[PDB]
Amino acid sequence: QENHHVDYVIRFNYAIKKFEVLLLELSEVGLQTEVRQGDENSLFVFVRAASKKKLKRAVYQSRVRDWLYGVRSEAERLLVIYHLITVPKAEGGAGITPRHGEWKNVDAIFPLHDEETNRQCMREWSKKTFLSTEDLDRIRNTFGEHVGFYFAFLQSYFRFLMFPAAFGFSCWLLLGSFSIIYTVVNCLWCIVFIEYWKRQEEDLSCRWQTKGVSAVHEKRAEFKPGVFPATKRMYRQLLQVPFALLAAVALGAIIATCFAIEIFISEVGYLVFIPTILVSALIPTMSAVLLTVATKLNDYENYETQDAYKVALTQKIFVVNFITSYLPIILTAFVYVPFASRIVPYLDVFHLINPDRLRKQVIYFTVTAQIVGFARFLTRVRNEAELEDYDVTDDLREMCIQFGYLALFSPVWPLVPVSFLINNWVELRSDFFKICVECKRPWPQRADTIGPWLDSLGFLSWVGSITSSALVYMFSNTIRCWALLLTIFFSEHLYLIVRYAVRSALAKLEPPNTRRERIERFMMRKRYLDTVLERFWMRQRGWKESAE
Amino acid sequence: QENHHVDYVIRFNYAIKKFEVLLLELSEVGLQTEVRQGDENSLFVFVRAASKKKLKRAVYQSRVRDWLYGVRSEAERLLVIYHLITVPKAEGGAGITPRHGEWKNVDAIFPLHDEETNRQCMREWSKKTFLSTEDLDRIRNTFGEHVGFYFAFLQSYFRFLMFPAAFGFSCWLLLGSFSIIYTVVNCLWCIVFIEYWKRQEEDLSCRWQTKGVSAVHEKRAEFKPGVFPATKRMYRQLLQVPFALLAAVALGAIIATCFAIEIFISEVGYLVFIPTILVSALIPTMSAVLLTVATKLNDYENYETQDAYKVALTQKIFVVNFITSYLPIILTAFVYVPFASRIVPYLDVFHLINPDRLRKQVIYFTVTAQIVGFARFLTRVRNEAELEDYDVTDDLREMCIQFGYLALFSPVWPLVPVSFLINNWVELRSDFFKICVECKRPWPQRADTIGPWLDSLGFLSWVGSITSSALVYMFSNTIRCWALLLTIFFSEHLYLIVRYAVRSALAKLEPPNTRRERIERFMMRKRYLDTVLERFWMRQRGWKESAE
Repeated sequence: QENHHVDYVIRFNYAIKKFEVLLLELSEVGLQTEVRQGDENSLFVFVRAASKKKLKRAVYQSRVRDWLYGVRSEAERLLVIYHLITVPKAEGGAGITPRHGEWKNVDAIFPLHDEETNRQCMREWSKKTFLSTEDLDRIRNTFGEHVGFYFAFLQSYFRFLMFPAAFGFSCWLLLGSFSIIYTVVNCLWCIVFIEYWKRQEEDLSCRWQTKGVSAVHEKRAEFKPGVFPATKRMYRQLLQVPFALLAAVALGAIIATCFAIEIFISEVGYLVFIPTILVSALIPTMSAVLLTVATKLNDYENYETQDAYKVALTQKIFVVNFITSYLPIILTAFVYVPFASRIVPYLDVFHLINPDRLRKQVIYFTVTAQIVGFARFLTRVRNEAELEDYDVTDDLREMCIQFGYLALFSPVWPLVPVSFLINNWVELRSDFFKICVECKRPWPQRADTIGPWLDSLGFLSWVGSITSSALVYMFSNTIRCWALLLTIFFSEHLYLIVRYAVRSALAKLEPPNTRRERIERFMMRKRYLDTVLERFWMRQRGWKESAE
Repeated sequence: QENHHVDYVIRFNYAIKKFEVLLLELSEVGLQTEVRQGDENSLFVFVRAASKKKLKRAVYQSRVRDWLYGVRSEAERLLVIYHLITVPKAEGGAGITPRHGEWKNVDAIFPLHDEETNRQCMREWSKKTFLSTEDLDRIRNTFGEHVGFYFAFLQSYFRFLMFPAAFGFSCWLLLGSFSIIYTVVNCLWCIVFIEYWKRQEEDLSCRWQTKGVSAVHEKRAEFKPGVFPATKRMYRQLLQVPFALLAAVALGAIIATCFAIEIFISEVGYLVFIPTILVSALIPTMSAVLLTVATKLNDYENYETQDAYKVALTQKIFVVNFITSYLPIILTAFVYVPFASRIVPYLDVFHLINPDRLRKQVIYFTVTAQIVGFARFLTRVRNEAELEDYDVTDDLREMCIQFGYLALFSPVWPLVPVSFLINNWVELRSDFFKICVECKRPWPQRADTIGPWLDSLGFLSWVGSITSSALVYMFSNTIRCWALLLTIFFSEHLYLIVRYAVRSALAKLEPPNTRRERIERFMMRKRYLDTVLERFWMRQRGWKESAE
């Protein structure tokens, strides 16, 4: 092979006492090592399995640890070799955390790329537009299941987006804006997509046998106690509400400043809405500053398990997304357009608004940022050791933003899904090229779900049936506030019924890899079972005596 | 023993050909039989285990069938003997359905009472007022777990009812009717009781090892195909909406007739509201006629499994309970009192209403029906074979009615919980005396939950936060309809948040029999695990060569 059978490579930063304990702990478990020179201040330890008699023991111990928790190619061997380095010494072997405690001089451990499979996949998918189900299994036998779930989800979202893009173009030549047919169909689409993906997840976790790995909770190495009381965390978790209430006011001031400068320009053609465009093209910069504060606040709260840090980070990213993406449109649909006679004499300092202003705001906030934003072995190992590290959490955030724009403010302008579909099609195979050229290879982490991002998509539908049903009343064709509060009531309690009726009609249809596992488990059980198989009573002793 | 080691007794109604196949199928599996004369047209077949070598085989086969589905005293032996008679011939033995197909001449099979334990329990509990946790385990080692769950639930409900009874008496000497403090506290009590019982169920199913028996689905013998298409059932399931819409109109006509006769009596002291009292004391009679129609409609829909017939019957009983119990008070709180100037000149035929009429309606509907409604072996076997059969589904229906009155209409009159607590205390040990004197003994059926009745109690809280927050606005101190529809919105969406905050604070507190099973499973796993445990690479062959 082009790699020299190297399973992993460990980078050790620099004295010669922390190196011998590393080599001893790697040689205690069965691993063969080889030491070479790093870049300029480090050493490289290449690690593979020592013999064929120890790889079988490692595979058997990992299967025992899987079977004891209810869970029971290249990406299986790399997984059972990675569990021989980092799993603690009582359970598995050598317990090497990367750099937190007693291992501060280890920088990172990482596997090596295989350029032949990456070249023979990026060529055969350069013009295909839709990956087959035998193509998703090659983004699983390399990179594991945590990457395959993400790629399958993005392809299913692109396949479902073609219906609002083709229905909102026909609801723009024939019906216009603020329609009831488009609002009802768009609200049903958001229910059907989520309830369809929730069973595609069970299908895909029955196909790739990772059915119950969500309950095996890992433990963070950056936890600092060991026990930490659950009330000292519930007081550090209250620094989120002044952060949210301060960010909301700091954005409302900027949006009111744009509303004042547009009035001052309009008093003294298309250059009137320049202070809105220059704010709408600058939100991905001012939303990447609040995420660093959210990350510092999430690291301050001192979580113990790894599957709680991710839920806290997702919940903190959702609030920043809401504040910086949907508050500039909520503040001009419910506060500024229906109250434009008690606000405009206040915002017109140095004294000198139809519902089309809302349509122009939706156009400028879902288009502008997209238009603006468009020997030989030891050398390549040193090149691969200097690349960045990949994550899927920066590409599902943009998907959640797009889904919120579809669920909330789509009746205002029905060419929002066409504008999202064109942008999704231009950069289709761009995150694959990112993951096998300009990043380093991730260890084959297993997964069961795309994560807690599926719980933020169900919130944004419930809000949408309120918001998109208070616009169709307010701006189609005197507001008459009781009819608005009756429309909101009946729309929300009809959403809650249609979601129940859709959720229980998709539970009867079984996908083809759940039926195969059900038949196999039934056959195993019914094959195991058939291999297994005082003077009152002395009156009728025998069978034929009782019948006589 | 006083019983002659009789495990079961089978009643066979009458020619002599259907008897020999019964005795042969009972003797194929290992069971000793003895035949005696029945009452006047039947025979009695007494059945016990044949030897000590076959009871062990039956216990082992029942444990194998439990372990293959994830589940793994007197009430264990009776359970494994009952599974040797009715379980189909491919899995267990002899497949005797009581009377549906090929066994039409078998009337019933039933075990015998033990009068010594029933006498020594009904005496030691005749003055105790609260059963200990070593007393619920004697209503489990006899009668099984399906009866013990019911008795534990009723005792927990009686223990929680003492707080609204003591708080609504203090909100009647000091604050009166239609209060905000009483409405908020009463709405929080209904959340805390349900979320507390939902973890007491997990505690009790970890104590009595029946943790996962809800997934083992049984099969109805009255199913008539074998397959039945799932769309011929979904058209028979649409005969429920004309039944409901006809029962509602047939009750609204009667309530309007009472409203007319009260006006006609009042025109021409306490005898004015006689046509309401005589309707409020007659609802348990006219609600036992609609349940027979609901039972016929539920048997017409042809369900296959036993755990779907029960959910359909509970859902059909809930609608009849709603229509006949809360519609006479909804029709006089939202239709008749605020519109008493456009209705009273219509209901006053032969021409000749404060908010205290609503208080009198709640008084007459939660009090009146309660005040108005207050040798030697072969002889006792023939006496026990003529008693009725017991069920727990006629005593949880009255509990669900009482909980709906507490959740919905309690701010109108705060002596509703005192009136329920007095009635619950007068007849405390009355369903135990019913189950061991005037019924026959049930076979020890296992259980995991009280059933789908816990899903009707969560609906009645969600409705209550609407209803009990539209009365406090409407009748305390011009209705001003936008303020009513704003009160309903904020009350419902505050209920949905407080229920989430209570549900996730009770998940951290673990009851003492869940921790013991967690520690035991952890110790078993950590006891099983510790018993288990090319010129590039030939440069540094060995451990100490790499460190040098």
